Amino acid sequence: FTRIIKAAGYSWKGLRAAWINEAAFRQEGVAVLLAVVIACWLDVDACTRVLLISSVMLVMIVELLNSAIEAVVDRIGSEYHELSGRAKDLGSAAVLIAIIDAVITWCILLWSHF
Amino acid sequence: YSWKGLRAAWINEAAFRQEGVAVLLAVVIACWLDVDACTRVLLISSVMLVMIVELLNSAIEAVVDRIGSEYHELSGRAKDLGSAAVLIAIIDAVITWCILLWSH
Amino acid sequence: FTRIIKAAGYSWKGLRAAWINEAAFRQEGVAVLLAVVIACWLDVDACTRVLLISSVMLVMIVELLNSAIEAVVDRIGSEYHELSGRAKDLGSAAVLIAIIDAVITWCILLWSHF
Ligand SMILES: Nc1ncnc2c1ncn2[C@@H]1O[C@H](COP(=O)(O)OP(=O)(O)CP(=O)(O)O)[C@@H](O)[C@H]1O
Ligand SMILES: CCCCCCCC/C=C\CCCCCCCC(=O)OC[C@H](O)CO
Ligand SMILES: CCCCCCCC/C=C\CCCCCCCC(=O)OC[C@H](O)CO
Ligand SMILES: [Zn+2]
Ligand SMILES: [Zn+2]
Repeated sequence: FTRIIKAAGYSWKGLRAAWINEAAFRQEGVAVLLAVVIACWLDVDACTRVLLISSVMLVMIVELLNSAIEAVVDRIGSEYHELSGRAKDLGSAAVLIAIIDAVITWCILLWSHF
Repeated sequence: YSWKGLRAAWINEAAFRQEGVAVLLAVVIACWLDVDACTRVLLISSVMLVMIVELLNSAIEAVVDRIGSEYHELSGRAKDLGSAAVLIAIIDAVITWCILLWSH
Repeated sequence: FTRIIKAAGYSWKGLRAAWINEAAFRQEGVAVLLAVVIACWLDVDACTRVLLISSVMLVMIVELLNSAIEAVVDRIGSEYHELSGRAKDLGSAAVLIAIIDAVITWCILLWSHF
C-alpha cells in the first residue's frame, strides 16, 4: 500500500526531470495543456471530449517514454564511445506518429463541430 | 517473446497485476453498463493503455539494470521518466472514466 | 523553427530505418493506410472513425518504441556479449497488448455499426 507513495514520488521526480532537461517536453506540454483546457470547454459529447484529451495526452506519454530511452542511450554513451543514434531516431519517430495522430483526431472531430 | 514477457511481468512486477485485474474489471464493467460502442471502447482501451505503458516501463528498467545495478544519475532518470509516463496514462484513464460516467 | 526541421529529420530517419529493418513495421504501415481507407470508405460517425484509426496508430507507436528498446539492447549486447531477453520480451508484450486492443476496438465498433 505504501508502494504507491514511493512510486508517486518517482513519477513526480521524472516529470521535473523531463521538464528541466528535455526541451521538446516543455514545448509539447504547453501545446498539450492548452489543448486539454480547450477540450474541457467545448460544446461536445463525452466521447468526443475524451477523444480530444486522450489523443493529446498520448503525445506526453510517448514523449516521456522517448526521454527515458534517450536517458538510457546517454547512460550507454558515458561508458561507450560510438553512438549510431538509431534508438533515438525511433523514439523521435514514435513521438511524430503520436503527434500526427493527435492532429488527425482533432481535425476529424472538429469537422463535425463545423 | 510476447507471452514470455507477459508471464515475467505478471510473476515479478506487482503493479502489473493490479492493472491486469483492472483490465478485467474494466472490460466487465464496460460490458455490463448500458453504453454506446465508442464509450465501451474508451473505457477498455484507456485501461489497457496503462498496461501497455507499464510493460514498456518495465522493459526500460530491465535495460538499466543490465547496464549495471550501479547508482548513476542517468540510470535513475530513465526509471523516473518511465515511472512518470505510467502516471500520465493513469491520469488519462481516470479522466476518461470520469467524463464518460459523469455523463450517465 | 530550426530545431523542428532537425527533429523531424530524426523522425524520418527513424521511420525510414524501421521500414527497411523490420518487416513487422511494414505490415503495420500497410494496416494503417488500410484502416484509414476502410474508416473513410465506410459511412461511420466521427467518434468511431477516430477510434478505428487511433487503435491502429497506437500499434505503430508501440512498435517504434519497442524497436528503439531493441536497438539499445543490441548496442549493449555487442559490448557485454550477453543476451538477457527481459527488455525484448516486455517490449513485444507491449505490442501484443496494443494489437489486442486494436482488435477489440474494431470488433466492438463494427459489431455495433452492422
Ligand atoms: N541503477 C539506479 N541508479 C539510480 N537510481 C536508481 C537505480 N535503480 C533504481 N533507482 C531509483 O530507485 C527507484 C526504484 O527503482 P525501479 O523504478 O526499478 O523500481 P520499481 O518500483 O519499478 C520496482 P519493479 O521492478 O518491481 O516494478 C527508481 O525509480 C529510481 O528513482
Ligand atoms: C483543423 C484546425 C484545428 C487543428 C487542431 C490541432 C490540435 C493538435 C493537438 C495537439 C498538438 C500535439 C503536438 C504539439 C507540438 C508542440 C511543439 C511545437 O509545435 O513546437 C513548435 C515550436 O515553435 C518549436 O520550437
Ligand atoms: C485548437 C487547439 C490548438 C492547441 C495548440 C496546438 C499547437 C500545436 C499543433 C500542431 C503543430 C504540430 C507540429 C508537429 C511537429 C513534429 C516535429 C517532430 O518530428 O517532433 C519529433 C519530436 O520532437 C521528438 O521528440
Ligand atoms: Zn519495475
Ligand atoms: Zn521503475
